[PDB]
Amino acid sequence: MDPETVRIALGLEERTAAWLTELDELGPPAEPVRLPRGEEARDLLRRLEVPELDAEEIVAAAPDPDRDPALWWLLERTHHAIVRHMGDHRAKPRGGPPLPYEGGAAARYFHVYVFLATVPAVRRFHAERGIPDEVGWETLTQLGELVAIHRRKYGQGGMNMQWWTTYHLRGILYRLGRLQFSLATGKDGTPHLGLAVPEWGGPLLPKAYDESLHRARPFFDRHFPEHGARVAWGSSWMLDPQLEEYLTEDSNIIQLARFWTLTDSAPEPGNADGDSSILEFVFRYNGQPLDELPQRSSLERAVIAHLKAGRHWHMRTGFVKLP
Ligand SMILES: CCCCCCCCCC(=O)SCCNC(=O)CCNC(=O)[C@H](O)C(C)(C)COP(=O)(O)OP(=O)(O)OC[C@H]1O[C@@H](n2cnc3c(N)ncnc32)[C@H](O)[C@@H]1OP(=O)(O)O
Repeated sequence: MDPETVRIALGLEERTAAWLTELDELGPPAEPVRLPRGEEARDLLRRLEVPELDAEEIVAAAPDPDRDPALWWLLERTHHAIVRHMGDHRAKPRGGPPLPYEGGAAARYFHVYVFLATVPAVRRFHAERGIPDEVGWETLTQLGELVAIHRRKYGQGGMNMQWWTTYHLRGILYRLGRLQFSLATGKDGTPHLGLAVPEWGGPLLPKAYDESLHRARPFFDRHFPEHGARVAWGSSWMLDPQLEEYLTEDSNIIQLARFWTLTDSAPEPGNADGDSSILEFVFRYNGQPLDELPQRSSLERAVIAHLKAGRHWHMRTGFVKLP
């Protein structure tokens, strides 16, 4: 197939042409793409904590190279475009575009098939790096979380956070308890660990947070000794000191943010670039009228009150030294 024919068949916008040309030149992977099917697929989906409803739909809709040639062409090359950067955190996280939902369940779940086809490659990388199986699996379970999030956010099955799953699938991100850590480098090339907080797993309890922080250096120094990070960095809505106006002392965010050293400038009050982040993480916002959003928690109340007041939320950046 030719990349223009693929683009047109799948309903992809003209701006995706450059990506598809790149994928055309890259070509099919040396290891042919294999999707698990039937109970094999159900077993893997369940290991990845994908909800039963979604898993059943994913297995039912799995595409076929003969009936779905354009989608299959893209599946092979998208998988290839990820595994070519296995272990490489310097590569940008390019998972490819979302497919228009006019292509049905195969299109909606496209990046889930990408993830399933890539599990064997990343598990091999985990083994080569000596990563314990339980860490490898715990890391990959965010697929189920992100599937679940799609359904909450939009109302039908899907997974449109494929940019983020490139980290898991390249073996550059690991969940070590409540927190995730990714191999990362600053602009001057200095190694650090990027810290992230997956939604599933309950509140960010101080004891769970501290336990994750204690695991970070031992884990990376054992399996990625060439990296040598001494610091964790984070950029997040939850590092915004404005939260202190609204959250109480019993808030986990308030207690733990006090350990962080913020390194960006106090943002301009009128800068609205951080509103979308907090609305995504608190509400999985999809453009609904602000006063239709729930108001059951202190944070839900805070986000809306602050925005109603004409004020803005800002992503802030900081670090903590690794124990
Ligand atoms: C702060 C130290 C760490 C700094 C790390 C910065 C780098 C992080 C880079 C990233 O990963 S940005 C994305 C971060 N991840 C998310 O936002 C995932 C979705 N969010 C969550 O699941 C929770 O917000 C989280 C587990 C992170 C924290 O929940 P907690 O319950 O521990 O937070 P906290 O104790 O401060 O909550 C105060 C109140 O807000 C409520 N709340 C917290 N998160 C909420 C939420 N996401 N949606 C609705 N309510 C929420 C919480 O229930 C409680 O309600 P009440 O006061 O009414 O009892």
